[PDB]
Formats: sequence, structure tokens, C-alpha cells
Amino acid sequence: QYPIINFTTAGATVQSYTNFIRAVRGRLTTGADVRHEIPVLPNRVGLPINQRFILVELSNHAELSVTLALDVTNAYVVGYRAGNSAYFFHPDNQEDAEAITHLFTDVQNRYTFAFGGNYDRLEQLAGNLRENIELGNGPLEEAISALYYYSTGGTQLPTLARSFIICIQMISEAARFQYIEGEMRTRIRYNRRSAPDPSVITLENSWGRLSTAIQESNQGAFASPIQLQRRNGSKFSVYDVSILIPIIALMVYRCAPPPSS
Repeated sequence: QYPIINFTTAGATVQSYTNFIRAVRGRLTTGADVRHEIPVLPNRVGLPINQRFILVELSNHAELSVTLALDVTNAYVVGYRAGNSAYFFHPDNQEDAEAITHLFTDVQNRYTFAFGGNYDRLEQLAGNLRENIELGNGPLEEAISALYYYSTGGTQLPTLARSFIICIQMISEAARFQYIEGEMRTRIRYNRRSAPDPSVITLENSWGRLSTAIQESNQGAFASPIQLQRRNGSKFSVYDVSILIPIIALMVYRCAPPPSS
């Protein structure tokens, strides 16, 4: 019932990845909510359960498949299915816990991890920060295998955490930020794996704040500037939504849009 988008690392190209991210964005947003040319994800408040999730079915050259479940309100990876087993991150609240009972309902083995799925927690378990975890088609290929073999004992917890970190950035972050999608396209074009630079990391860390600053802005003007980083780690100040239009593709819902004038 929930929409499924397919992607494979097997012979992936810039174009096939671009098609995939475009499809994900299309299933995440309805087109109802666009502010300063930037689409907003659906409001969690009053969102019917039959509209809450999308599924991303990842296949690889190894002929293995996993299905990630993404929450449409924030593009968050809430869990995954591999064959006979499904695994969910520890829910933040009771309504999220109920929500995930609507996912992978025919799976034989349902597990909820005792840990949450935020970067802080995942990096701790991985024993590596995002800045030291390589991204690209190769890492994603390997991540799909690692997720697939977890239930049978083939995948250690740090490798599982690492693999989540890869999937989240190459799917959810790429969906959120055209800039991050661009960085992943480059890695695919040249088949060259590399850890995310500070421009990628700071955008990921700032998604919530950027969403709020845009939505609370006075005609696009931020009350408080937001500091990002360039690829070389130097500071970049954001004062206005205008500079972000080519960078951010989707925002989390943070407030109601003010009336026009």
C-alpha cells in the first residue's frame, strides 16, 4: 500500500541515481506546500497513517535486496526489512511506535532496536564519525549487503551502524539537499568513494534550523544568520533563503506559512 521506489547500485550511473532521488522527492512531498520556491514535507499533525511512509527498495550487484522505510514528515529512515526480518530504530514517542506497526506487517520476525537512529548514536556504535565514513556507489553496494546479512550474524553492530550512516546520507540527505545529491552524483560519475567534506556535514547538521529560519523569515530574510562551512572548512554565513534555493530541495514542516501582503 505504501509507495515503493527502486534503486540498484548494480551498474548505477549519474542518470539512474538522479531518477531515483527525483522519484523519492516526488513520493515525499505532495506539492501542497512550497515556500520561497522550496517544497515543505507534510505536517505530522493530522497526517493519516496510510500516507505516513514510503519504501525504498535497494538492490545491489550481489543480487541482494533490502527495503528501507522512510517517514514522509522528515525523510527519516525509521527501519528496514531484509527477507524474513524487519528492524526498527527505537521510537522517540508512543505515536511513532504505533506508526511503525503499520510497516512490513507480513514479516515473520519484527525487532525494535534499543537504540535510536540519529547520527550521534549511529556514529557512537560505528566507532567512526561521518567525516571518516566513505560514501559512493561502492560503500552503498557494501551497505546493502551488510544490512541484508545482519539477521544471520554475518554483520557486526559497528558495520551495521556504518551501513545505516551510508544509506541515510545517500538517500535521505540527498533527497533533502540538491547540493548533497550533487556530491553523490560526482562520486558515482567517477566511481570514487570519499568521506563527506564539511559542506556536506554542516548542511546535514543544519537541516532543522535552516527549515525553521526559512519558514520564520521576514519575506525570506533571516532574523539570525546561520553559519555553514565550505568544502575547505571555512565559514559561510546564510542571511536569506535566496542563497539556499539551489542547495535545499525539501524542508521539514516547522510552522504555518504567514499570510501574504
